Amino acid sequence: QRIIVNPNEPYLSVIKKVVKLSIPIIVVNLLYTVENMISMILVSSISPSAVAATGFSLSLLWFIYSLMALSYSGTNILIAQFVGAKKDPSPILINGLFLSFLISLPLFFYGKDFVLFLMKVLGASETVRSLAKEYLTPIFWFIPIGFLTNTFYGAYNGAGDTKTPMKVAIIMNLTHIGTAYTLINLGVEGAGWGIAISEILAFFIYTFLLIFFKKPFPLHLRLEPKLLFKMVRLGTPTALERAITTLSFNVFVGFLAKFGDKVLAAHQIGLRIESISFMIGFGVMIASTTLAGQNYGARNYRGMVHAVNTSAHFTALVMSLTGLILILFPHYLVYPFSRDPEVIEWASYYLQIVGISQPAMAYASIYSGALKGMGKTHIPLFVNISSFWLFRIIPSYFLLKVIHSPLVPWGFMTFETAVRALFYYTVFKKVVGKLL
Amino acid sequence: IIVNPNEPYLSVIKKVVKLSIPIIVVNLLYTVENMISMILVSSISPSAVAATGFSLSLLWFIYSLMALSYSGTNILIAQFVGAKKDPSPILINGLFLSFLISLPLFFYGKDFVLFLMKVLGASETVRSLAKEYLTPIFWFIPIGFLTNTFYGAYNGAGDTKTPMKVAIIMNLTHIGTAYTLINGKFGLPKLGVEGAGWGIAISEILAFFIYTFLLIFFKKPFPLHLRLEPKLLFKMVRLGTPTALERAITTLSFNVFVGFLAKFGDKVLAAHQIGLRIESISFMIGFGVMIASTTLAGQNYGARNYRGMVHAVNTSAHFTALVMSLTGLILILFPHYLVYPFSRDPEVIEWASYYLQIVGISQPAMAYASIYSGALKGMGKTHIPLFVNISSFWLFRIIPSYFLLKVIHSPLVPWGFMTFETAVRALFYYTVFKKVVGKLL
Repeated sequence: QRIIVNPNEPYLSVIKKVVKLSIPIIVVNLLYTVENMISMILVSSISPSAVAATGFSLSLLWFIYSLMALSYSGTNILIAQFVGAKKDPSPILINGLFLSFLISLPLFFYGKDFVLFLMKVLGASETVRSLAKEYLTPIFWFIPIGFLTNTFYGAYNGAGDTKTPMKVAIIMNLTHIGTAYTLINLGVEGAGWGIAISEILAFFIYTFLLIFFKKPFPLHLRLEPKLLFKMVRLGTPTALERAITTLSFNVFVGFLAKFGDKVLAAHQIGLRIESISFMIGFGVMIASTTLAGQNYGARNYRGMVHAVNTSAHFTALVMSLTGLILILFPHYLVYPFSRDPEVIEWASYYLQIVGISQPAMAYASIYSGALKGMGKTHIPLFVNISSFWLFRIIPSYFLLKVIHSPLVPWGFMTFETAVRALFYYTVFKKVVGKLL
Repeated sequence: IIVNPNEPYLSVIKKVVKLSIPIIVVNLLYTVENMISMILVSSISPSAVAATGFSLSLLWFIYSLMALSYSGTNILIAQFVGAKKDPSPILINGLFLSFLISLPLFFYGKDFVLFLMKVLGASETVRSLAKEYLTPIFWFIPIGFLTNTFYGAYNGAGDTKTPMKVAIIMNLTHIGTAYTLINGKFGLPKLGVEGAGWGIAISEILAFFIYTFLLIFFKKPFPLHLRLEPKLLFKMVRLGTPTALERAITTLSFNVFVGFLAKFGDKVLAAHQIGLRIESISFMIGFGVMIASTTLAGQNYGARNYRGMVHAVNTSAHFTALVMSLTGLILILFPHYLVYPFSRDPEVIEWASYYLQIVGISQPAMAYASIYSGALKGMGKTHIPLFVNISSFWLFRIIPSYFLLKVIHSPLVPWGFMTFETAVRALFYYTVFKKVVGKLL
């Protein structure tokens, strides 16, 4: 019944309430890694052309799944503020559910023919097109169901119940792995039905315990169609932030593409080791959005700032240990990917450089999440994109023309995540000041 | 620039044409400048016309980022002028913000010829011709964003005459520079399609200098003032973010609507472009009254004079709708006369006539959309035109046309669902605006 943080809550009591929100969210994202990694093992069982049709379609789903951030943010942030304000959050759910159902319609029928038409700028023949169509025919069949499940995740996370979406995720992963492995060995369509069936089951779940059980709230009868204007206004900066950043990664990765085909491999190898250390900060970002959102809606700003200050220092300590393990044991972490010793050379240089900025990378997530919970979704859009260019790409684009070294993009990457962190603890200090 | 709530009808619409007509002249000159630019490029080869016309349609998509700096500058200056506050921090921040967003386009923005151009069916020479045409254009994109922000600063302050004077200078410079370089007038070498690009680039560097010269030596729309306040960057970005997404998604949304008419041969697609240009000349009117409404509603909203703000937009709505009643009637009564400059196949005249006879009925409602989309922009609700002009588009234009065309094949189905959608969209606005006005009082 709403997790408020009192302004003098002991440090120990605050953190033990952050991990109760973060750990279930982290498990959902850790299972997402296993769900996709096992999916790669199931598609690489027949022809290698099915591996190419999947990896290029999954990355094409990354740019496409940015529309989910529109309905997620509007649902997750407004529910958190309402629950904190001791208010009925019933209209926000089925307005976001209705909102997610609408934005998914342009991807219905029309979105299906957008990837096949796009598969003519890489050399994709009629065979790669036909195979990639089998995999995406059931996926694009049931997109509104995937958009409705994503709104239930935001509704659960906003209300403070992140355990139950983890339970459904544990069922969703086994269902996807179970359905795919069974139907794959009958065409690559089986892996596509695993996504479709794991989404209908999660939705059939997310529909059953609404009508029959708890859910974030006991539903009711919505009477407020004017709230989706604020859900669209809230979700718009978050949807653009995730989309523009993914476009900015390809530009930054392009800086390392000029260094042969070994630095690109070493960058991806460190990226996987970075991703394991990234599931934490993203989970603590969503947990901070819930905590800051409910305390903001409760008008308990004294404790809202105390909760985010406590979780900022603690996660910085956790990432400090994470940064220490990365710097101390670089070669140990690359052994599963240790093919060429020269690749290990750049991989060890990468992890040691980015390991310095792991604590700073925690302040960005804890403050972005806090600011998103306060309804300031435009701030992470402005902060994460401005700094990404005039502090990463722009300094690297000029210094690479003189000082040719692949650790120039990696050095400016660590330097910028530390400047972005010092940017957040300033806006937040400013927003809190006017808040008091 | 302040309308009293009991002000006579004439006294408010006089101030409307004072703002709208200079913007209309700006918009009409750009439409006439585009026609003249095609003729200079058509003097080379039809391959150069394809490389130019394809790059321009991409520039329509690319130049959506200008809405980020324009909305932040145009809207906040209008409110600051109404609120009797110094608008200098908004101009210096808009110029700085427009210069920042233009940087990613300055580097990798040019490299879309070997991507978006080459993929969508560009010949072996159309790609190479579009390269040297966009090389000078993308050399001074930051200057293009700086000029555009000055247009928002002028329109926000209520001085739309001076940007018209610069636009008249900008068009003759562009046409003069292109005509001189396309064929080497003064014994100069013929630069080809590159000259068409230098006309755009040189016209921007001159329009920027004229604006800059007026800023320093004539204490301009407002004297630029020392103390900066980089803080409103967030407010300007938050205000410009929905508008930039609106124009960008609309272009991708508009291409979905043309696909419906692509399944009816090349004569319906030709009559659609014919009916578009004829109606687009009537589009530049509503765009000027929209920008004028953003200024008028924006300034009166900043002065806290709400009852007068509602009286000005209602009067502007009921006047533009009368103009679009005359404009719409000319489309109904004289179709073949407007299509005659483009009338080639007698069946193309037949399809273009049914288009103008359908969209001409939705011209008054089209005026209510612009006058209300602009009124809400000036109030700061830039998210409302985003949700209205997109949700109404799919729910009442694309999807109804998608279903009815699967059972009845006729070009009058998406055209009829057009007019029907741009009338249940104007009614979408007047409701929101009436609800937002009530809570504002």
